[PDB]
Parts: sequence; C-alpha cells; structure tokens
Amino acid sequence: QFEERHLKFLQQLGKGNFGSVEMCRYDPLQDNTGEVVAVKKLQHSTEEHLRDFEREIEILKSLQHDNIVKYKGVCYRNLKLIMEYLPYGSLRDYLQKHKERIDHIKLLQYTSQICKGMEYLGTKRYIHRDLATRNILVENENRVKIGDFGLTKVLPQDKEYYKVKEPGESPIFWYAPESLTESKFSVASDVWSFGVVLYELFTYIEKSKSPPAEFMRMIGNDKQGQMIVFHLIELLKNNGRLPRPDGCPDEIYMIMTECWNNNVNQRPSFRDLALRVDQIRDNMA
Ligand SMILES: CCn1c(C(=O)N(C2CC2)C2CC2)cc2c3c(ncn3C)c(NCCCOC)nc21
Repeated sequence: QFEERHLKFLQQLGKGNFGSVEMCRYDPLQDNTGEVVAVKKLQHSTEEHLRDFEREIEILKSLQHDNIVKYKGVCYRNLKLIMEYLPYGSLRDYLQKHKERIDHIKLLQYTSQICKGMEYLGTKRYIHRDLATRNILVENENRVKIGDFGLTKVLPQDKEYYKVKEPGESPIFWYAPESLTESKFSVASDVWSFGVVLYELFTYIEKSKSPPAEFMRMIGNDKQGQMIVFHLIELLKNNGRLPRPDGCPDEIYMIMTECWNNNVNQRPSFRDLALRVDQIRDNMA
C-alpha cells in the first residue's frame, strides 16, 4: 500500500470529468530514491462521485495490458488512485509538439495499440464511453496506452448496451448518434468514438480542424445551448460527417467513415479494425 505522508507533490498534470491527476514522488525512505507516480483524486468529494471512483479503481485494477496505464495502488475518505507515470503525457499534447517528427505509419502504430487495448476492454464487457486523444497517454515514442477510465461502465450481463445520462458537460462531438438520442453506450459507440480518435490523429490536433470546430462550422456558430445537441443529431441523421483530414489517405478515411455508421450493427469490430490497420501499416512498410 501507499501512505499519504510519503506522497510528495511535484505538479498538477490535469483535470478531466470530475477527476484531477497530479505528478508525485512516492518517497517512503525520504532519501529521494522513490518512484515518480501519477495520482488521481476527485476534484470535489461527494458520495455519488466516491462510489463511481471506487468502481473506476476496481475497473483499472482488473486491467493488465501493454496498452492500458498500470494500476499501482490506492492511498486513503480523500481516496487517491496511484498509477504508473507515463513520461510523454497525453497523445493529444505529444502529437502537437512532434507534428513534424510523427508520420502516417507511426500514427497507425498508435492506432493499432488503441485497437488492441479497446478489444481487451470488450473482452471484459467494459465500455470506455470517452475515447479521445486527451485520454490516451504516451509511454515512449513507440507505445501509447489508454490512460483514464473515469466514464467506464460494465455492461449488464443480459444486454449489449448500457443507458446512462450523467450531469455535466458530455463530449458530444465524439458521441455516437444513439448515445446523443437514447444515452446508449456499447462496444459499437466506442468504435464510433475510435473513428473520431483516428480523425484527431490525422488532423495532427490542428485547432481549426478539431471535431467541435468542424461540427460547429457545419451546424452553424449561431447555435447555442441545448440546441447544439439537436442540430448535431439532425446533421448525423442526414449523414453529415467530419471531413477527410489534410493528407489523409482514402483507405484511412474509409476506416473512419465505416466507424461512423448510423447502423450500430454495421460498425466494424475492434479485432477487424486492428487487422485492417496492421495490413495498411504492412503495405506502407
Ligand atoms: C495529460 C495529463 N495527464 C492525465 C490527465 O489529466 N487525465 C485527466 C483525467 C484527469 C487523463 C489521463 C488522461 C493523467 C496523466 C498521467 C500521466 N502519466 C500517467 N497518468 C495517469 C501523465 N504524464 C504527463 C507527463 C509530463 O509530466 C510533466 N499525464 C497525465
């Protein structure tokens, strides 16, 4: 286990949903030979937030994959989740900084790792519900990991979807249509979001090219409030989609458009997505 007294604060790493992550050095010998770790806590402690957080901890403790951030432990009320520290941070920030150094085949290596981590979630009947480059972390220049499970839900034993409407700002521009209309989350809604992740990669996180910017442009910037959701629902229903990013090959854009099927059942599987990505990577090599 981990004691509060030996968790030395280094810096704030970020905030997301109702959580906050910080860089600490776990130094029990107080001789500065201790490991640097990532510490997640609730920005505002509440019992509803607490029970969610305890389920989140149980979800991460149960996952062991090369492309999933490692669970290290817990530190006690004022519950904290201890994870490994991934030195290159979010893929979102990393891609922007190394734009000119990261090519298409490297983007596809990352894509492949995201698919393998996501298929592993599916095998446990876990629904991520928040796939985005800001939630993917970089271990090194050749390895990425799904780095947060704040919205992750376990499917009911008898159902392939899970219904949930949480108070607060939902990442609607990554949501499948049935998530916007019916609050239905499944492996297939994660596949939809995965296409948005693949889109994000090929845009190299250019600000004007982000999914909110592109959708708001298509919807109209005059749209405000709960009306934005309505107009987005209508846009997707009429097969309005994110454009092919600049320089993206037609075959990579084809993967994105296939993930963005209004028909939940026609969306590819994470196993098929991995085969397709690996095949394209092999051809490029
Ligand atoms: C990008 C920042 N961020 C967040 C983070 O705020 N998230 C928000 C929900 C709260 C989720 C995980 C994405 C979590 C981590 C993290 C890191 N290493 C291991 N973990 C779990 C790390 N390393 C950053 C290297 C540079 O350090 C100076 N940056 C992180």
